[PDB]
Amino acid sequence: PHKCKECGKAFHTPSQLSHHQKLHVGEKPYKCQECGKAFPSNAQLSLHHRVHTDEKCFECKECGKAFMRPSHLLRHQRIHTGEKPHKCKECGKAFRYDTQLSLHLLTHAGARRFECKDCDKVYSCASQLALHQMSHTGEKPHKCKECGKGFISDSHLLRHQSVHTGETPYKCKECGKGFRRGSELARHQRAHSGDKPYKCKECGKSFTCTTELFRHQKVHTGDRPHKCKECGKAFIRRSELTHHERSHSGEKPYECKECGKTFGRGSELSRHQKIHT
DNA sequence: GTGGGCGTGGCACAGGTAAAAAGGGC
DNA sequence: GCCCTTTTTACCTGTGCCACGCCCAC
Ligand SMILES: [Mg+2]
Ligand SMILES: [Zn+2]
Ligand SMILES: [Zn+2]
Ligand SMILES: [Zn+2]
Ligand SMILES: [Zn+2]
Ligand SMILES: [Zn+2]
Ligand SMILES: [Zn+2]
Ligand SMILES: [Zn+2]
Ligand SMILES: [Zn+2]
Ligand SMILES: [Zn+2]
Ligand SMILES: [Zn+2]
Repeated sequence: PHKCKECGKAFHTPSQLSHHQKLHVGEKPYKCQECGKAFPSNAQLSLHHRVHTDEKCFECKECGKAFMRPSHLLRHQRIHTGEKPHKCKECGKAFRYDTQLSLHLLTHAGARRFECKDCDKVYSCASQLALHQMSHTGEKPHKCKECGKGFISDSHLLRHQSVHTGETPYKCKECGKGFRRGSELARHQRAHSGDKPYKCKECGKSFTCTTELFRHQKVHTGDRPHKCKECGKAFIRRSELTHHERSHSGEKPYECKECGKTFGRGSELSRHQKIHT
């Protein structure tokens, strides 16, 4: 047939596009209790909620979000039309937002520069400079009630609550497991299909996501940051050194309940215990 | 032949800044 | 609508758990 609206990937068959559109369904757990439309975050659902309010608003037809001013909606719609109406009058490069062009202008001469007093950061307006300057005074206005940790925004504070709640709203339809982030469900669903889009130029191995590719590459790079102060051996990961440190005291903290043998790391004990079972 | 030390794979994850995107006085 | 302000999401990379393949001691 053709492609998808959300992702846009071509499809040989219609049944392939439909079995693919169903993957978006798991990524959007915030469903409107009045019309069913679903969204990846409560913030975005709240944008959609305005269509059910008697107050005027301006809905985008293509994804059901609405705004309190027509100018907001029209600017927003450029995400769908792909228009880049703000052109650098000097080098010609085109951007979707005036805010993007403003930042880009610092790369050319004569821009208005908002330089940090205390480091080499520079910004295009005072509000951005001001927000950055909080990182020098240490002010983090949004504080977590459970642990006290401070955050730059209520969004970041919201996101961090996952450590206390364990909530996993993003559900896999094939196996049922839940995830804290839609991006991890996406990665998980790539693992189901063997869809490994990130490839290592040196050996060719493919991975489902950037972080697994990145750590893998350290084997080729020799990048072993954790060094043992006692014997000088280096490792890729903090927890190998941690286990190595143990190797020095000879502490085998894992013992088999059935036969009494002891092990240095839990995955040797765990492997050992399937000999019984 | 077997089992376990060893390094690294697979996985679900946090929290930082960069970037995108919504908000608003007039 | 301009001109920013303010909020929300993307991108990045280190993390610890157990699993897996390799290999040598036994
Ligand atoms: Mg400076
Ligand atoms: Zn799609
Ligand atoms: Zn609705
Ligand atoms: Zn839209
Ligand atoms: Zn330019
Ligand atoms: Zn600074
Ligand atoms: Zn907390
Ligand atoms: Zn699954
Ligand atoms: Zn490689
Ligand atoms: Zn050592
Ligand atoms: Zn045992």
